[PDB]
Amino acid sequence: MQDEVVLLDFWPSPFGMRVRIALAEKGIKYEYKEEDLRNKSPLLLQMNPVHKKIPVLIHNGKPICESLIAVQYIEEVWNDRNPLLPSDPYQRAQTRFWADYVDKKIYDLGRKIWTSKGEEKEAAKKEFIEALKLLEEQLGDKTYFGGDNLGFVDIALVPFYTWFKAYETFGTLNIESECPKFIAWAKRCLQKESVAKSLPDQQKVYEFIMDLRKKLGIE
Amino acid sequence: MQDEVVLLDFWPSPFGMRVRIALAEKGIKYEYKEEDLRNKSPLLLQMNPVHKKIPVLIHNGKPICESLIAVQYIEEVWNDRNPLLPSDPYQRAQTRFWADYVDKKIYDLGRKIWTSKGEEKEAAKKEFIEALKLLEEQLGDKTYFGGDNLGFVDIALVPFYTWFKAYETFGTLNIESECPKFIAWAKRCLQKESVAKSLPDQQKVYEFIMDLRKKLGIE
Ligand SMILES: N[C@@H](CCC(=O)N[C@@H](CSCc1ccc([N+](=O)[O-])cc1)C(=O)NCC(=O)O)C(=O)O
Ligand SMILES: N[C@@H](CCC(=O)N[C@@H](CSCc1ccc([N+](=O)[O-])cc1)C(=O)NCC(=O)O)C(=O)O
Ligand SMILES: O=[N+](O)c1ccc(CS)cc1
Ligand SMILES: O=[N+](O)c1ccc(CS)cc1
Repeated sequence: MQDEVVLLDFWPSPFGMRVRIALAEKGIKYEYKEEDLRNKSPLLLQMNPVHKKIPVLIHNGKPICESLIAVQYIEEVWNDRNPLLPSDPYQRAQTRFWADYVDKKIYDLGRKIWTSKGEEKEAAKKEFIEALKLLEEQLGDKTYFGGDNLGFVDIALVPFYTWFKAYETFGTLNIESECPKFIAWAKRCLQKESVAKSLPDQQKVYEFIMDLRKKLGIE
Repeated sequence: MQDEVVLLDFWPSPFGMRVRIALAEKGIKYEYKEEDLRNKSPLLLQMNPVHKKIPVLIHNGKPICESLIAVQYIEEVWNDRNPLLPSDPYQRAQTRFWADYVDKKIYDLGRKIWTSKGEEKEAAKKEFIEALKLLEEQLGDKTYFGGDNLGFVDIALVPFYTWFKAYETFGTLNIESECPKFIAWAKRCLQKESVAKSLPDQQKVYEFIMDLRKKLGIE
């Protein structure tokens, strides 16, 4: 079939959700394959020998690893459909900067909130809230980080919203009171079909996180 | 140009070296401005308020932060001069993957060689050599990672060669004997004027590293 797209993923992975969103936004037919990360398939190990991680996008038999790299590949190949990145080089560089920011910070800071204790824990909490505020900043009055439509930064960032109940609980943090504009933005994203069908609810992820506390290192 | 191009950098920085090579490869005249990372300038804090890191490319007064993002911006803007990335989306995705790989581990694996001790040091060293081997294998038969011309992966990676005397010494490993294909590749790169003009000698970097032993956590 005259285009084959397969996604190796694991449902609560925020990195995998980015690729699910980009696929749905582009209206791309694909096959979703769930991995058990305790028992990774020989397919996964062949397709991502370097990192042995999901997500892996497999397009006509060829793998693209690293979620943001896969989203950019999607943008460049499915170029006759909803653009996810700006065409102006400087604007594209800023878009990349903020996706990178999320990609370097939010996952790792979130995990730190619950692997640390005492004053180090409070340091990480402070930094996480500061990160949300900087992003709220960058968003301003816009409907989405992409403007009037979902863009690369929305795709990079909105999956992390699904981990918020876990961050709030295990990291002892009132995100909603501190950052109502961030929350409002994420709920706007959830009004898009491409996002709504790609993301699990906060409650399901929260339960899964407790089920994986040892591997996650809580606390 | 006519175009104002300024690079805020620190001479032994491998990240800064990436941008230096890309500018030189495109034949772009630039002003180089050295930063003291112990006393970051108001200019630096203004241009990179988020990360407060070098390099920062300033093009006509506008900053582009993150070395790989700046290299891509240079490729996209100076698009009528020596291409640094492939035109094919899949090949571009692979170059991004391998640049990301370098950009992940090589700096951090290298440093871990000398921040750790005993049996954990031996692990870091093992993983580091393993990384170089994966890169030698990705290089395969080609003159450069970019083929017959320097490409994005060469730009991303070759700066780390300048830290090799430090890795070898402070990390107690014989890279030249274990990874001779890698070393042969780095020396080919150093024959290119754009690279030679941009990189300090291993000897100068080695001395600097000892001068910054406290800040770098050697060990
Ligand atoms: N940089 C990559 C990051 C992808 C990633 O972290 N993938 C994780 C799953 S989601 C993040 C995650 C990691 C670990 C747990 N856990 O329960 O331990 C849960 C979620 C993975 O495949 N890990 C393989 C492994 O851990 O061996 C990208 O952007 O694609
Ligand atoms: N992700 C960035 C990484 C850039 C980066 O790490 N820059 C370092 C300088 S080179 C890497 C480096 C880091 C630290 C030392 N040292 O001596 O301690 C030397 C070199 C920096 O500005 N650090 C700010 C700081 O240290 O406050 C990129 O790709 O541009
Ligand atoms: O919410 N989810 O975790 C989830 C959503 C959509 C798919 C594609 S079948 C897979 C998982
Ligand atoms: O080798 N170097 O460290 C180095 C080379 C070129 C410049 C631009 S003036 C600055 C530093």
